[PDB]
Amino acid sequence: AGADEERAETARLSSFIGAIAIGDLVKSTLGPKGMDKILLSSGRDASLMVTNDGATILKNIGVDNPAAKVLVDMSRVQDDEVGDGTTSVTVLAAELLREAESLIAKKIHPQTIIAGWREATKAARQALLNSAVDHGSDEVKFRQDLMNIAGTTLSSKLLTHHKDHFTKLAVEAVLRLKGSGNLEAIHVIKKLGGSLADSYLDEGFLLDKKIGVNQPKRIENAKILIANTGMDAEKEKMKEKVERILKHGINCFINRQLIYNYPEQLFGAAGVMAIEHADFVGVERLALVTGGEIASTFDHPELVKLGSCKLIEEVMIGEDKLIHFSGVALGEACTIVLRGATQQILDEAERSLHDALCVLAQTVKDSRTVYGGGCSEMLMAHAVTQLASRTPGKEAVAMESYAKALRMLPTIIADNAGYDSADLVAQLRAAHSEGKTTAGLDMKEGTIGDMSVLGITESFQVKRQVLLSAAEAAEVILRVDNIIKAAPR
Amino acid sequence: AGADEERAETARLSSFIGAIAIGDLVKSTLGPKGMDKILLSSGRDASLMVTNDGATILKNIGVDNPAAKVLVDMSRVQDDEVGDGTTSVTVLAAELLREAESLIAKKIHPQTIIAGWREATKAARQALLNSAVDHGSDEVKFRQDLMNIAGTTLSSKLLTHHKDHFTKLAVEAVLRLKGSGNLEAIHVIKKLGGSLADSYLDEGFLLDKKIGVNQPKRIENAKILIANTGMDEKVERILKHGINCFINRQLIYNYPEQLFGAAGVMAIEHADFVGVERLALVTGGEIASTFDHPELVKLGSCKLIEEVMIGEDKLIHFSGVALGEACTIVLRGATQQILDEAERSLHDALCVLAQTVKDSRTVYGGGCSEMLMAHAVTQLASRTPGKEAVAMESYAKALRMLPTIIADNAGYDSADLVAQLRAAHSEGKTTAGLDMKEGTIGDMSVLGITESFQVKRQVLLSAAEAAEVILRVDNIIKAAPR
Amino acid sequence: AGADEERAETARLSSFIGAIAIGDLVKSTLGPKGMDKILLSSGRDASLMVTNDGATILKNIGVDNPAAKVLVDMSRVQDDEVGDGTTSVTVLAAELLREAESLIAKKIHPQTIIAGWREATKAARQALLNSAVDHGSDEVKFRQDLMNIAGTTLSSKLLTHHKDHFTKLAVEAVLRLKGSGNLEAIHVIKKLGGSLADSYLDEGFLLDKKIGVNQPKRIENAKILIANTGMDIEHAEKEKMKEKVERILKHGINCFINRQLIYNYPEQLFGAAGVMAIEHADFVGVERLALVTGGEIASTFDHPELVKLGSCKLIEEVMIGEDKLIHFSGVALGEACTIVLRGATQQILDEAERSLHDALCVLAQTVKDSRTVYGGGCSEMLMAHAVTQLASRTPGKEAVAMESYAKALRMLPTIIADNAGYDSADLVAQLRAAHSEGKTTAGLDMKEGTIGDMSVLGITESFQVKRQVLLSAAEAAEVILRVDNIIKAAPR
Repeated sequence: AGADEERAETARLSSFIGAIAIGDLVKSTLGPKGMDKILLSSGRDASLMVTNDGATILKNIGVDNPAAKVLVDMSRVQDDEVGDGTTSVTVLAAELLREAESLIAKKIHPQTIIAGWREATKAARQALLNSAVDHGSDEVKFRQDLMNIAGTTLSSKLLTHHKDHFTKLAVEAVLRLKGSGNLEAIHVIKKLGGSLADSYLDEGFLLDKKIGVNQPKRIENAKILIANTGMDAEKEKMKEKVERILKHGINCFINRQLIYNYPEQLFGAAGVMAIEHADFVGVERLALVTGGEIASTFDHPELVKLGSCKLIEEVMIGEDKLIHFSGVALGEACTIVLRGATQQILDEAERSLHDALCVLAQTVKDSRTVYGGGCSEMLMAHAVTQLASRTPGKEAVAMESYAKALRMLPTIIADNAGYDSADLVAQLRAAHSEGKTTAGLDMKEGTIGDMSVLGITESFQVKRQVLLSAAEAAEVILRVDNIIKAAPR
Repeated sequence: AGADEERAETARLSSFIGAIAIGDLVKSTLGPKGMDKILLSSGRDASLMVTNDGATILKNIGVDNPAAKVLVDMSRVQDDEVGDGTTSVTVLAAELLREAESLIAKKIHPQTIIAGWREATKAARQALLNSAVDHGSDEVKFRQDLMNIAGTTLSSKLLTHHKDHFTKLAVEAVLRLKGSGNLEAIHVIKKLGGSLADSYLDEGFLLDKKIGVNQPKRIENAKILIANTGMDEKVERILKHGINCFINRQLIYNYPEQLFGAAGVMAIEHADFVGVERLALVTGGEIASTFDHPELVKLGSCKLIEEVMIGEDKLIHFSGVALGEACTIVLRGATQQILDEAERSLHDALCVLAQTVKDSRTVYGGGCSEMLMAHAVTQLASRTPGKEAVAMESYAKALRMLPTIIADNAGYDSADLVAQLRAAHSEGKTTAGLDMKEGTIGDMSVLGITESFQVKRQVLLSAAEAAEVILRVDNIIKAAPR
Repeated sequence: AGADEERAETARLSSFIGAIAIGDLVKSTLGPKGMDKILLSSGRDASLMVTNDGATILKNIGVDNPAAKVLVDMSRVQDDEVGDGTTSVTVLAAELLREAESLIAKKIHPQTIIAGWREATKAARQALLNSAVDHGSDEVKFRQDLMNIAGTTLSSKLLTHHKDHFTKLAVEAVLRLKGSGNLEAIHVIKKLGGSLADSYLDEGFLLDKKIGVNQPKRIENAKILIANTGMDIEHAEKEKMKEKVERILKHGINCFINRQLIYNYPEQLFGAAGVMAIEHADFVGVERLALVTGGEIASTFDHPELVKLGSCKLIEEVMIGEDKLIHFSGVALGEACTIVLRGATQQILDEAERSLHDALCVLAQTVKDSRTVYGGGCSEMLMAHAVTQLASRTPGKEAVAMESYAKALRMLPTIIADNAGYDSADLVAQLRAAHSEGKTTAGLDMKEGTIGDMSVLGITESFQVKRQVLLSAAEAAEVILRVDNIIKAAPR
């Protein structure tokens, strides 16, 4: 008959239900002992996908009408900002909705209560001044570079047997990236072949193509040629390419498409390595790296093109054949390569590096971090309980509810571990209350322990953005009472 | 039929439903501007009954199968010990059940949570000590004797125009009681007569019975005779003793009646047993059996027994008891719905402040006690280990509703009230509380409203044990209306 | 949004039902006494098919909605390593699910229980150390080459009267193949027409194709040509003809094998030359054969002489009781050989195809491992006695999960006895007393109805079959229970 209409308490309920459904699935995926989840869907799915990253799975699908997709969409902007470690920001937003049950008892104006969000700003910043944070990584740093936050991101993920080693590698990659440049030229790829190292580092850019079985194994003081057009009377074509080639000393040719067979015989004898159907996206990054070139007709060699002469070679990774470009003069652009166990757990690493590279970039800019494993959450909770009573009252109603929202974070960490959640809460509050910031939830123990020995740390950046953002994501939904007058029909 | 057994959610549900149904009706009653309700029942009641006092209506009727009657039955023992004034204890027990729906999320063991009840006992003792109570009320006292708690008990009642004066009088009655002997021998009745005072204080015991048309009008240096067995030998035993009055708890045979008139002895036909039992303690007692009962077996006090006119109608008074352990109270009323209410109020008044001289401790009224207690209970949950804390912290916000109910009956918006209330209590001023006449927060002490320390200690334990018996135990349930 | 969302208990139920549904049909299959079972379906299913192999029927059809096909698919990779014996891996994986009902009562994180599988690895390798393991195959081996495990694999099979004889033959085949990296070029099929042997051994590799009715009847010291590209105005055609004849002649070419369609013109040429060619030869046959011959490089018609490697002994078309088949033989390599099965002509004949897969993998393993364990469930009861101690030994959560895994082993003795035709209850306790005492040889005797000496029977299971099954069962069960979501992901 018309538009979707909900009034008073019913409008509140739709938002309320969406938050509870998401929280139970996400809880098992938090901190150093999370659970892998496999998802099955019909049509245009073709099977099951398993994601250990909460943000990636929510973005992909809009299962039903109940509002949550827009809230979910927001987490990605956060991902660019800092994004991860462990997924948990979504869970905290969900918790605040449980409170609205006691609100009906309040019975007057729900938006006056919204002052809690005003309060949230005051409560949020008490964690952004208080704690113990850390002494931030000064720059490059020999051993404080990793085996810390990256490991924690990994710990919720099972592959952390071989994988924690990979995580250690990521900081080295960020160090070259470090300073004023921001994020550019990082694409990193993985393979179906297993090796103990499970990762190779490249000075320049990494591809995955071979000229053919024949051709010189290694090229040095290399000249690089990039052609927009394909190589696809015939002898005349052959000759133009060879005469221009020999004078230059051309060491490598890269073409973004199919390549005609005659050129291939020529390149092998000359001592020149060529690449068939190189993807266009890889090529654009390479141009910035080598100083660039103008890609025209076979006239394209000589001065219309600029070449970087350090080291280009093709080596066998272990199973799959790849080609290594390195020693770029520009230095601005670099490439990371990962190896793995070989199943799906490995593809997880594909998921992990994208998340890991950006967080580290923020780590150098922030120069501040906080203890992980929920150590940060309990300390703040002790401080916030005191605050509600102290404020006059309108302020107090609002302030106290926010404070108890912090409490199940310890619970969520412990619950996914496989230990009794209430028991965990009892011991945890006492250690934080005493004054030890290092102490936190230890999932491996089943109780609590020293977070620092683990080396688990969370970026200072994740805590400031979540606190301000959580209030805003929750506030929009709660602030508006009754939604009516819309449907197209 | 017969016995029943209960399953997971349904068992909890039966207890859960009982608490919510009773909370709403009792809710209007609390506070100075509470309102009366009238109930009619299924053929054993005879008519419409209106009771301002929450406890009286619940005791009289066992409406349905759900566990509530045993919870309800307990409130009267509380009344005996102290719990009266305004009904609040039942309300307090009832919202603890709401927390249980939240508790389903708490997937572990509900009984573990139960450990919270003596944690709560710690909370009761945490509450007691941590809250400035009072330092006044030395004994008898010129002005702190009342114009305090009785007035608040009365405040929830409309009568408080002429009636607040009556409440002040109640303390004089306790003043004569203080000493060694306990709380006993208090009886109150009302009469048809208009007066601004609306009461008189009487020294002796009030009774209203007469032997017959003939007999001496007044007896002097009276001896009292009590017989367990009915009249349905007497002169010979009587003359030697010098008996002046005979009291029998039952029907009296006609033949002896002629004898008593000529002798000059006043007898009482069908005297009620409750007055008689008290009397035995009063007169030194007697051994009540068959007609052998006279002389030494019985002891009789002997000041004066006479029939006196009390303003209007004629009444008989027993006074001048040698023992000194028992007394009686008589009230005269203008007549209205609220005067026999004094029956309700005096019974309650006696327990509230007799207790007050014994305690030497009281707390500020008008909800001053509840917000302060709420302020310090929140810290305590955090102070205690965390799973203990989860149960303890839920208890702490429970106290929040009392401030809201006090204000709500006043006529002022509840949201604003909660807000202004907490800031004054948090600051450290115990005297400050909810001033309903203001609609805001004010000085409770100026009002003169104070609560007996026992009402607060006793309510806490009574609520804890009563709440504990629910969540714990199965065997009940509810079905359909009327 | 056709996504399937499963909730805690419901999530177990889909999988729980899938495990129970498959368990009953597979159960009758195990032991010396088994049930044949045939299935009929509408739409591109002309007639009933009989499966004495739990694995074969499960792979062919994905009958219902509930997840189990991937679990089912996995059993075949097992088949490559060891496979057969009797179908027990699926049964054991399913039995673990039934005590999960007990787990709801426990009412804690289900994943905590998962520690039992790690516990299972301990149990899995104690299937080792609890065996004195035969002592010495001695490679090749005179008398105990077979009349052992193959017989057990076939004991459940209906054909055990005549067929136990062909099972015996299978080990001779493995002996030829020694250099025990299981199988290269081992291809055997069932053939029509009866014989007492019900099987024949060919020194070479079989096939089922002919060039044409005309051509020389047979070839000697034959050279083999294999072409990737097909043989597929007249004067232009003749040149194509000439290239093929001019260089074919120098070699002395006796046989040509091409995988795909063959052009008609060369066919006349081959007959006069004295060369036998094969039209549309199957690719799978061709490279295994190539391993046998010495591996050629297949290019364009330049392919003759050296770029082709031809082994020469005897290539001929030989009448085999029935039809008439093409046989390649006398391979120099010796590494790869072919066994040809024959039968009366029974659906049960199709049994041999199953049996073959079963025969090849276990025997190859038996020679490399030089270790094996007693069959008939001897291994299973002994392991069960040890695991009971483990449950009591470990505190709290670990004992509950370890204990449940331990009782799972108890059911296998019951299934072994149940298919026998004897009372299962009596069998279980008598069995436990002999294993507890310390006799590894003692085990379930299905014909006996009671417990007996397994070694006399000759039934033994490869050391690999026991270590891998136990690890595999754990992983198969873990993929479901371990993960509590199963929802969303795919734009639409």
